[PDB]
Amino acid sequence: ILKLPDKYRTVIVLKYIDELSLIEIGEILNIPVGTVKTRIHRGREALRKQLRD
DNA sequence: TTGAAACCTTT
DNA sequence: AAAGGTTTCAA
Repeated sequence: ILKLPDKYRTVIVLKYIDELSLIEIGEILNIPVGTVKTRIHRGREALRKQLRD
């Protein structure tokens, strides 16, 4: 329902839709898991704020 | 305001 | 215990 930065949205699409794990999102995107956590947290809070149109 | 490990909580 | 979320830090 919302288009934000490209970084935020990628990981929410990845983990929620195909139930992509965090190590999965990482090892496949070749990026640290902590980073997956931060991208997911901020994709969420950005949806929250911009779910109120 | 990014990337990332530490650090709590949920499963 | 391991995955999932959060708070915090340095660049």
